[PDB]
Amino acid sequence: GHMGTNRPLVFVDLDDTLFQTSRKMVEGTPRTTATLDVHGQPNGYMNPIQHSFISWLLASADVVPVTARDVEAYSRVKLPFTEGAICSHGGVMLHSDGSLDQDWHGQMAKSLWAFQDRLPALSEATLRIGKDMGYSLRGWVVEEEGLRHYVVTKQNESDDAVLSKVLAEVQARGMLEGMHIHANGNNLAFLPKGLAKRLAVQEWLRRDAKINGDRPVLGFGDSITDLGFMGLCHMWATPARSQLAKAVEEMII
Amino acid sequence: GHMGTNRPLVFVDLDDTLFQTSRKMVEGTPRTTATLDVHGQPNGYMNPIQHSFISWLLASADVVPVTARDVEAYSRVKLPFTEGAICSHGGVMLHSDGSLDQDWHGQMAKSLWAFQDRLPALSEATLRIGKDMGYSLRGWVVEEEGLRHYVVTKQNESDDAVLSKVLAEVQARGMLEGMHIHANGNNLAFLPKGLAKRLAVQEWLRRDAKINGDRPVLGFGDSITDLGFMGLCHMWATPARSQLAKAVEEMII
Ligand SMILES: [Mg+2]
Ligand SMILES: [Mg+2]
Repeated sequence: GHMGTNRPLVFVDLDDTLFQTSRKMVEGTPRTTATLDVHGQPNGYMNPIQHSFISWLLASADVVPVTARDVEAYSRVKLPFTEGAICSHGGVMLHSDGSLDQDWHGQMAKSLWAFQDRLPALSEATLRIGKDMGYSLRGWVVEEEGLRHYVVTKQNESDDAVLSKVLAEVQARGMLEGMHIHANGNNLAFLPKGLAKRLAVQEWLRRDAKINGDRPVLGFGDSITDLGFMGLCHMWATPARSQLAKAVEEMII
Repeated sequence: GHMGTNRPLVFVDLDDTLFQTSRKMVEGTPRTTATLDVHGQPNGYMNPIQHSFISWLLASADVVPVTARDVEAYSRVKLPFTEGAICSHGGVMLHSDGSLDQDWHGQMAKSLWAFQDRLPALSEATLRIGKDMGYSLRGWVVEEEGLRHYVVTKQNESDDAVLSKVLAEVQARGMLEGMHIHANGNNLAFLPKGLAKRLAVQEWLRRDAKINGDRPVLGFGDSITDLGFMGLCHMWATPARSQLAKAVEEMII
């Protein structure tokens, strides 16, 4: 029979699904502010269709962000999400009021303690292996309170093909066993096995089913690696020009 | 500025996206009737998630079916669509009250007159070429009012790989120039160039923009060939276990 709410539960990626930076839009086109930079100034935008879409979705369903952003960067997202969030590539769950989920934090600490020294070492080596190769990079360890989660690397060349080079080398040098990778645009991330959007979405659904039983689940994402959590949904969706959609277009023809 | 409605326009495939036959569901599982056969008895069903999903979508957005079903077969779909429909693989547009769109019918007649004899000939040959390789098939020409639209072929072996064989031969014998194909499950269709869900959806959007300007457009489909019309949308979506989703899963790994 029916229990709890029967409205859809919608897991949404953030960057390049709901909004994007100025450099990824055509100059001069209408837009509204979706994110702020660390200096408090706008740095991510929605075009009019994007704003209409997320407003409709927020009003029509229970919308849960599923994002690589850490808690601080998620707090600079200026959208009125009301149901909590999954942050830091699945390393963090936030309650609706923004407080940290202590249970998941405990489970994550368990999965990631074997990695706590390797992650700073791997970021150091990558940034050095990058200068060695000759690129002007940057990178850091994403961490949430002491617990270190994953490694991210970006380039300042305006050439995202730089990151594919490095990824090819670190793979050869075998610095990535027991881990998985995310590469989209100017972002290359190295993630421990037990850190994934999929695992957090899996847990979110387990908790939801105790309250609301089986209700429609929809997943929205733009990256190929978003297919991990999207495959847990009844239906999944992608923007027409996303990394994922472009890959699908090449597969059919 | 704003004009008309700003609710999403959602183009939805029907068979295997919103519902399916009994043979495609697990025996005994809960279900509700979505379609009737020609004898008036139920023959397509929604599981509880599917029913919750389409009810939500119909209440939340302007939903337009985009279907291979001809007008008679669409009339056996027992869902309360209120905005009209695209039928017969894009060959037919219906107004909200179910009456035929005369303009599109005129444009289709124009595109398909060079095919009016070839389609019965191609169906005849395919059904004969099928008995020769010895499969027990069946097929016919889909037509609405005299104007012939496309050729469909099915098999009674319970072996959908039979149709891939025939398709390989008719392609070799070159009976399909100037045409395109749809193959999913126990269905193989040969379509003239100017007959496509994409063309009708393209026209539907052109008309909508004169009334409602630019509003979010979402496309839902399960077949690889549904990517034609889905690529005209701002976002597209698919059931997690569709032909399309299965192809995407093989492309990534
Ligand atoms: Mg993203
Ligand atoms: Mg279908």
